[PDB]
Amino acid sequence: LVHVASVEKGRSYEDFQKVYNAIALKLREDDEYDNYIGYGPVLVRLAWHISGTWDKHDNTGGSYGGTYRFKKEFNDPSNAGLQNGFKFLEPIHKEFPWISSGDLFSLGGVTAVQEMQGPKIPWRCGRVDTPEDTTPDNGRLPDADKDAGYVRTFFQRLNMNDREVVALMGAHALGKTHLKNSGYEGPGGAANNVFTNEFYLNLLNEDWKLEKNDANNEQWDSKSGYMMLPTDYSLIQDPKYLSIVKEYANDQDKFFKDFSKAFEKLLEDGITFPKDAPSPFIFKTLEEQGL
Ligand code: HEM
Repeated sequence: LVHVASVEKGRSYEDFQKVYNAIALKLREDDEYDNYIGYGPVLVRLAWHISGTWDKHDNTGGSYGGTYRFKKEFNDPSNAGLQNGFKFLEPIHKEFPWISSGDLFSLGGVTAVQEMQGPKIPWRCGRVDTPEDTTPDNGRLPDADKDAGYVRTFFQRLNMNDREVVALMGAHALGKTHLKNSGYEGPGGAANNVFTNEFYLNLLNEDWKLEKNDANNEQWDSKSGYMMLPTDYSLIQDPKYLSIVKEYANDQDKFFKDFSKAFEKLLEDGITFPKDAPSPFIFKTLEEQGL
């Protein structure tokens, strides 16, 4: 498979900035979702899940085809809870019916990060909706009950190295696990709808205790009311992952620079950009626009 990016016919930067502004105005407005966390964290989990299906060996999966719209992907056990993010984006797709699905699902993750005060993520348009039979089978997304070796090996399929896995994992400062979606319960920090390096500071400064939860799964819990998944706690058990955690715990700007680069790479894997294609767009936030 090759997947060539094709710009939506006749669309330029200003059209995409209007789709970004529509997502971001609706984030401001529907602030009550999930105990006033708001939809920003489930929107960056939807952009990572429609991208995380990619396989570097045969070029299948990834964000290009927008195949989450199909039942098989939508109903994947690992995607439980993402229907909430889908339902959010749906009025915005009726309002801009020209944007492809993979372009809308991935821009939602870009808008969410930047509106939650995170780094600017460059975004490229050009994903094309592909047919129902291009939809990846369930099972390509990661398990949480595992160790640092599993993590390294899993992310190699999407060819992410150590620095990219640890930067990418910092998004677990956001939102929370929900027992009915994943068998895990609780948040990773206090500021869970603002993008900061808090996940690394909690992982290095809290007194974590291993406990089973009401679903019979293990997680690392702290006195403060936070939790860490096994795969999260892995990052301090591995010597290589541990120096990087320390680095970001001490430098939020390095974390932001590295998260920006890795998350754009995750969103573009499996896609070929012709050099006639437009350069990546840097979208202004509502605040930068006075809106
Ligand atoms: C080995 C890797 C990963 C595993 C096992 C994993 C697993 C999970 C699990 C079990 C949840 C809770 C789902 C729920 O109950 O609603 C979760 C939530 C979340 N994940 Fe991950 N994750 C991984 C990687 C990532 C990456 C790379 C990103 C983003 C770049 C990410 C972003 C999020 C976000 C933002 C949430 C919170 C969503 C919400 O509040 O509803 N995760 N993850």
